[PDB]
Amino acid sequence: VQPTPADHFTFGLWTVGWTGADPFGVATRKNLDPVEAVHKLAELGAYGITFHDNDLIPFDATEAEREKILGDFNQALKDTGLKVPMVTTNLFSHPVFKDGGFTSNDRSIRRFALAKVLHNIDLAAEMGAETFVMWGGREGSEYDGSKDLAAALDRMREGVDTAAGYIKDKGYNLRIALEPKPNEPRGDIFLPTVGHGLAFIEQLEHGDIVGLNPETGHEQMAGLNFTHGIAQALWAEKLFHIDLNGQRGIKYDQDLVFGHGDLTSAFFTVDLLENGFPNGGPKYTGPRHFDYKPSRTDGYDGVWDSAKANMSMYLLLKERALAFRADPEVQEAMKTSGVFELGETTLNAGESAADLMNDSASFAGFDAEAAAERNFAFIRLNQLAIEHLLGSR
Amino acid sequence: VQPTPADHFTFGLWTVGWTGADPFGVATRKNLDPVEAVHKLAELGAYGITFHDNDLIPFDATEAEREKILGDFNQALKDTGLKVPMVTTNLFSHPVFKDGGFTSNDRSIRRFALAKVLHNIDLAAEMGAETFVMWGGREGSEYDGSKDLAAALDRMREGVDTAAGYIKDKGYNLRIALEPKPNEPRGDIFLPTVGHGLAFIEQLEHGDIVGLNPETGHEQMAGLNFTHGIAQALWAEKLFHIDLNGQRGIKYDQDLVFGHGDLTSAFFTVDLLENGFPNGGPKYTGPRHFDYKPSRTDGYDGVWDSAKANMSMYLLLKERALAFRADPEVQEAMKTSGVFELGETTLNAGESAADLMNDSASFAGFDAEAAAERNFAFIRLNQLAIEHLLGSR
Amino acid sequence: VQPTPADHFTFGLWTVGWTGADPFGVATRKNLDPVEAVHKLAELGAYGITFHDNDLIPFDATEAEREKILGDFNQALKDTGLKVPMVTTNLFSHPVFKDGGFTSNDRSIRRFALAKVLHNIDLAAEMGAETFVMWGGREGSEYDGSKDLAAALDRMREGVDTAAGYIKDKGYNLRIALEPKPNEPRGDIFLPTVGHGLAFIEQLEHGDIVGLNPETGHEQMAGLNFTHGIAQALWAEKLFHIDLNGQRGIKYDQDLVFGHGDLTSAFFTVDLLENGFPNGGPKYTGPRHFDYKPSRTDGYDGVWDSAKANMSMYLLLKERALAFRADPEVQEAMKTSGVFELGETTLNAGESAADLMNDSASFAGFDAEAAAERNFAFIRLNQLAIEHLLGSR
Amino acid sequence: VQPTPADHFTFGLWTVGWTGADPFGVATRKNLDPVEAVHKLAELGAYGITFHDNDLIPFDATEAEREKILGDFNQALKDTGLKVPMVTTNLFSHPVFKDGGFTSNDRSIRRFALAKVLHNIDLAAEMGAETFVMWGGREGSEYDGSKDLAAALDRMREGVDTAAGYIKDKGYNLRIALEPKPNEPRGDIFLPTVGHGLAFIEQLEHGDIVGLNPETGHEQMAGLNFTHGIAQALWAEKLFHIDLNGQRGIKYDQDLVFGHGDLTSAFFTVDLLENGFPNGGPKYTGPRHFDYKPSRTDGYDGVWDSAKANMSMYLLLKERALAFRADPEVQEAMKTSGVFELGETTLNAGESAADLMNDSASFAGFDAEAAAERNFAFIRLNQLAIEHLLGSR
Ligand SMILES: O=C(O)[C@H](O)[C@@H](O)[C@H](O)[C@H](O)CO
Ligand SMILES: O=C(O)[C@H](O)[C@@H](O)[C@H](O)[C@H](O)CO
Ligand SMILES: O=C(O)[C@H](O)[C@@H](O)[C@H](O)[C@H](O)CO
Ligand SMILES: O=C(O)[C@H](O)[C@@H](O)[C@H](O)[C@H](O)CO
Ligand SMILES: [Mn+2]
Ligand SMILES: [Mn+2]
Ligand SMILES: [Mn+2]
Ligand SMILES: [Mn+2]
Ligand SMILES: [Mn+2]
Ligand SMILES: [Mn+2]
Ligand SMILES: [Mn+2]
Ligand SMILES: [Mn+2]
Repeated sequence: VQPTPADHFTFGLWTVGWTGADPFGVATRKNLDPVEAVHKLAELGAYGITFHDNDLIPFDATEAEREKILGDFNQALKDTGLKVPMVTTNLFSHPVFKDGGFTSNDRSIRRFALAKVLHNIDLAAEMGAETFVMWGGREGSEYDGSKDLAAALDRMREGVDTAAGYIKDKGYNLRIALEPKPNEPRGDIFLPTVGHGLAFIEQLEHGDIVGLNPETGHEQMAGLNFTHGIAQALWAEKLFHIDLNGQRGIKYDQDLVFGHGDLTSAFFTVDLLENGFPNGGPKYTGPRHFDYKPSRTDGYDGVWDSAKANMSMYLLLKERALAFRADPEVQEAMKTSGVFELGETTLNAGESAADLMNDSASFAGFDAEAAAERNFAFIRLNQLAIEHLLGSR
Repeated sequence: VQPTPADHFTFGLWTVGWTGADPFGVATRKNLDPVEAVHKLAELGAYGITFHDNDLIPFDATEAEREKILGDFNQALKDTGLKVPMVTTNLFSHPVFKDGGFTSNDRSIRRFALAKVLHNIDLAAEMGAETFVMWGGREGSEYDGSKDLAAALDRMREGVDTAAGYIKDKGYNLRIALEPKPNEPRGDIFLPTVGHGLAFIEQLEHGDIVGLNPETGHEQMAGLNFTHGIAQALWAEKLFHIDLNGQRGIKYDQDLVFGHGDLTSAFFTVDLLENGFPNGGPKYTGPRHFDYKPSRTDGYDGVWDSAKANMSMYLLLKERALAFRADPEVQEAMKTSGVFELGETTLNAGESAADLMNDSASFAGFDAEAAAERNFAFIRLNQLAIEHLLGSR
Repeated sequence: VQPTPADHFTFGLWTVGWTGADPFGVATRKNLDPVEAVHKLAELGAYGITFHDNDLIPFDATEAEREKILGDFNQALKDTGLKVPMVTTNLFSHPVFKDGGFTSNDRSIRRFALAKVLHNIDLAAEMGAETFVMWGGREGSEYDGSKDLAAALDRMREGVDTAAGYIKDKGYNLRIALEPKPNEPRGDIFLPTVGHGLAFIEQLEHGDIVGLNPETGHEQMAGLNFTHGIAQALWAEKLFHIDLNGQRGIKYDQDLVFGHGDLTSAFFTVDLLENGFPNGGPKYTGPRHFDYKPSRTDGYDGVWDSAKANMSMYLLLKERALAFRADPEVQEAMKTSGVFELGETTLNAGESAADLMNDSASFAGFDAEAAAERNFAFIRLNQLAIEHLLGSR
Repeated sequence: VQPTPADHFTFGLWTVGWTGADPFGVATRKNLDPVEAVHKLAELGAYGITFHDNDLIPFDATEAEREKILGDFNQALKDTGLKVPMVTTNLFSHPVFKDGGFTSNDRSIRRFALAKVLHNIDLAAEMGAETFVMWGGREGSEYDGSKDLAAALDRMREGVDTAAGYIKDKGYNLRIALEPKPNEPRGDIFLPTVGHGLAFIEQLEHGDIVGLNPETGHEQMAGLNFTHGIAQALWAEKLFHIDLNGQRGIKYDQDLVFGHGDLTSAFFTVDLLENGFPNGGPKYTGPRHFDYKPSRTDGYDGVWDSAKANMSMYLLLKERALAFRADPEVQEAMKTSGVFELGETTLNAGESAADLMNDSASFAGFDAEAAAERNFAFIRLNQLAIEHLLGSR
């Protein structure tokens, strides 16, 4: 292992700072000081730290307290060299956000959420963040008639497009990244998966600077294939940031360390981030952000153990995935299975729809029964990936 | 109840024609003749019938057999007055489609699937169908390294855009509707949910004539809110057709009658189709297609019972949903909950992002603690919908 | 439908007292005085109230304080007539319980947990409770090597049999009801479904006074049929108590009002509680207790509304379920479908295994193809159930 | 890793013989001769073979035919040395079984089903099988009013105890293993998880020779922890047989190769089969049987590859799991985390309930806040497990 700043491992302040309060209990750990957080993270090899406004500045802080807090925060960063690649806003914890921020049924709450976002964009720019994340955790319902579903999407669009136009207007060097989640805390959250968030961006006025922030556990809560979903985000040129962690099944958001959930899927997620596609195409080159929470049963030694473990897991997987694609038995297994063949266009250069209809050999004279005998050998190809993952090859 | 042709209830030939073979067993019923199917459906009050190419014409039929089959098929339609509003292609049952049609790793299978589609578009136009459905049931994988994920999306786009351009080229009065499904028969299917299919259409060249065909059970297999998902399809002006049925949970595709799954959700799905949105907006005005399968434990009297039951359920729900929105106690409950308030824009006419930042009353001077006391009364609003559904109000 | 004490509607103090704090936010409501809870519940028609030791008496309460609180609560009960049918222990909120109470890895903690339970049994006995519920919420793990799994079950048995032995020794009229939950707060909880609960009971020294307390949402969190699960509990004569609420899918514990989740499943649970089994069998006669949470979006008028909605939902489903079984049309459908034939023993009186194998009629000359023609008509029977539920009959 | 008969790897004839037909398509492979299956499995290192009556002898086979087939199969076994450790009955493919075998609503069908089982017990006894498996796949319903649920369990008990009584009367060395499945082919299956299976067993007249046959994918279809479920079965001494395969989430039964689904859960099941419980306890000693299906995409080279992959996966996980527990670092972590402390009884020898309540140290003066400071370090122990699994240690 041994991580270093060129690995681009970023951690949020609320991950290691998570004190243990869940739905059935109180915090099991003492609050973590943010200057301490910076120092410890930089000592482990992180490249940067991210935060929610209220993670650093209390909802209630006076103007004087904000500047005291920020001064110490900026010095620590200076002292350590940590960057601040992403900033986000808390629009879910205070009781006023109980029906949402942007899609709140109450118009005056909608304005208060939008103004909270606009000011946070100014702090984002001041920190040097390149990405502004939006997780609409209270946007949704428990009951289907609680909302006008079309109106709720117009209210999401107005917030996002107002914030985008403000970036554009001030010339900040920022992009917005929406973060999908199917449920929790709302029974149903608007833009529940990667797909829904991607579709939504194409209806915006300022869509050009809006992309996604997929999170491993979140798509797994709908039982979806995380690698498939980020592949589609990537393919669309919309993969602006990523949140890595672990989930074991369809249940509450667990936020385990990356690799302590669905292991095989974590492997293939690292193969796509690191290696990209077999035939060539787009590559994700942003930071590798860890959005997890250290288990409440463990003390502060577990908090720092857990932060090291995110980084170890990703470097271990990376290693096995570089060996796997490099392996000449794998390259030949891939060629047998048609992996490279999928990269050839279906139509010949210049062929038209009529052309192919009239080509006797692709339809009228085609031997469907003989084409069906092909052994794709997908099981053998899967067996080679796992043996590479078990460090057996 | 009593359905009639202006209700626009359509049924596929494979629904009532489904003989009972599942994964653990053989058919429990005798094949159903398609001319018989037409006659029985028209006697029950259906408006039209849909089919998959191989539902009517065997994979193997000679040219002479196709014309014999079609002649009897067109006469029956003539004799009864049934329309053929949608046509689809089978790209999943024959062994050649074991890795897909359009995204098959084998290039020669990809061409054979595209040519099967092109010819089926010609038959679609000849029948008077307005919608051409695409369900990519074998497009996917069991193993994550079986495919180049970016290449698979380029191969889906080439098929869909070739077929779209062919419609455009021939001037057919047809639209393509993609049908999402998360898994089954593939471990992971490409375009698994409504969101993924919507996003995918915005990357097409001929996107303008491509929309969706959501199916109740399919989004429920990812645990998603069906009403939320069709609302987003509707909002985007992409809801071209719909498949109605029932699913009880995350498991194999059940295809129960509409209303024999998640009942409350079926109610709200009928409220959106029939009533549209509380504040006004788009409306779905196409056919109400039933994609279900009569339970294998029941005989042919159950097949026709089951077909009547789809229609009864939808008319019963429609009735309760018209009474519910008409109810002045509901209208007032809605007004209390902020349902109409969500329709007001957040920003005042002419207000800019800077304006709102500088409005002291929406941020600096806002009383967050007092705005948080609002009783949204969503529980009471839900209680009134259910009492309307139980026929208690 | 107006509930009367006769109905046996019970509520926990923690249900209407839930303040609204979840994993992503703070409480939206002020604390509820217990005296008020009791008077309010008495005015809505409740039969009784239930609590957890610490819902009433704080963890750190001095003796003078405990005494005061108890005097206020017993006063309230005397004034209103409410019964206290069940009492339970909080073995999950204090940080000491982060790895469980009975199955904590630390033995000193296991001893405290058990001491905490014994004292609470004393109190339960003084309040006149007939049921003692155990919900082991922190018993389990996030990771598979965290526990010696055979030892976790011995530890569980030790605590549960010590509690049972103490009851018996003291002569208290109390029975223990175990409550399953598959996950949350722990990634995996021991004794996760009704089945595991019932199995464990059979390995107990004192299993005769140990039974189950199934909760609607908890079985639905694993996707199981709640009506099937309570029928196995009844069939084993082990249905001691029941917790009713609603759950809309596989996700975090929603604790919605009973009937506000899966509606048809609620219909059929009410039928089973009220009508018993179609061929006869045991019947459940305890409290109809609701363990739900008033959505956090709602203010105090919402709290009493939701409390009320639980009892109306139940009464409304009861009216329909009684009508359903009293309908002649329904009885005829049940007979046709073989619902009373299931009650006839397969063998003849004094017919042995050998006698049957040798009966030629049942095996060797049985006409399987003819027997397979039966039209069970399950679809039509389900249609009739739903038409009774929608009150269209 | 090369399997030897010593390993006890068993395979069903139906596993490598699966032809590829699913609900959406026809078979992609030709039928497998049983003689060949036996010789092929013998050359890969299998210990034994298993079958369903009709996998071998067709439903309609004449006596001369049955005799031939049996002569060919016994020849093969004599030639290769394969054992036949388990035999089962097909009570699900023929249309007669559309509502179940033992719990069919039709009594004539219940009698046939039971006759079919008795005859198969005879055969199982002649083949030298030690285990008789029952998988009640059609036992259940799609709709909640289809069954009298108490009567369904009496019917189940009647069949299972008749089969058990017959074994005992005939003096056969056979034990019955019940196999749970939550859904598919039926919407809801009776005895859906290990827990329900174990519970039912305790109501049986002859439960002493009746145990369980859990299948990896089946418990994962309800989202349960397979390793936790088999540990309860072991703890009750009721783990008679096991079926290994892989499942990637809550969906249709995938029947993937063991290790090709949830990898860490497979690691920890292998640890439990091989290392037993950390503090000691019962150990499983039967066959390691694989009930999977070679993906239908793959031709016959894929079939033998997949058969082989099952035994390599298992051997590879075994090597890692043995190394994991033998590591000193791991043993130290286990001790710290309190894995051996769980094995110490909570009470002291001859310490009663009263003695404990009165012990001041355990209750009244227990320092809960100090006890809560323990760092269980479960994260670090899980990290060590995964590093042994990836072979980076
Ligand atoms: O605990 C929290 O603060 C949230 O879970 C976040 O981690 C969100 O998932 C989102 O990434 C940023 O708001
Ligand atoms: O059984 C089938 O023929 C399929 O399940 C269809 O019903 C698809 O869902 C799709 O709508 C049309 O191909
Ligand atoms: O909210 C709570 O305090 C708990 O969730 C309980 O309600 C459990 O569900 C159990 O029924 C009683 O401990
Ligand atoms: O494919 C099959 O024939 C069945 O699914 C079986 O394999 C069951 O899973 C059970 O283990 C044996 O009846
Ligand atoms: Mn998360
Ligand atoms: Mn996140
Ligand atoms: Mn379907
Ligand atoms: Mn469909
Ligand atoms: Mn609950
Ligand atoms: Mn409960
Ligand atoms: Mn299986
Ligand atoms: Mn099996």
